Amino acid sequence: SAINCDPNTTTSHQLLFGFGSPIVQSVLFDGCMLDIEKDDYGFVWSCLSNENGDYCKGLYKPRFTQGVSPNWPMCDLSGASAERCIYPYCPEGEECVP
Repeated sequence: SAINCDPNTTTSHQLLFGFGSPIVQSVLFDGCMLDIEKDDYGFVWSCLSNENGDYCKGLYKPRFTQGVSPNWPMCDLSGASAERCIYPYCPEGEECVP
C-alpha cells in the first residue's frame, strides 16, 4: 500500500518494537519521519508480555518538517531498539531481514 506523510492526518501509524524497549520518540519510516503521539495522560505507547507473546507498540504521526535523513540505528522489533531509529520497511515483493 501507499504511505501517507501528512502532518495534519487523522490516521496514525502503528509501530511494533521489541518488548522492553524505552518509549521510542521518533522513527524514519520509508522516507517519512514520524513522531510518537501523545495522550492527555502521556505517550500513546504500550508494552505487553504474556505466555502467548510480547511486544512494544506506539502510535506515530508525521512531523511538520521532513526530508532530513539523520543517522540512527535500525529499530529493533524483538530487542531494546533505542529511542530514535529507522524502521525496517519491506516493500511488497521481497525478503527483508536486516
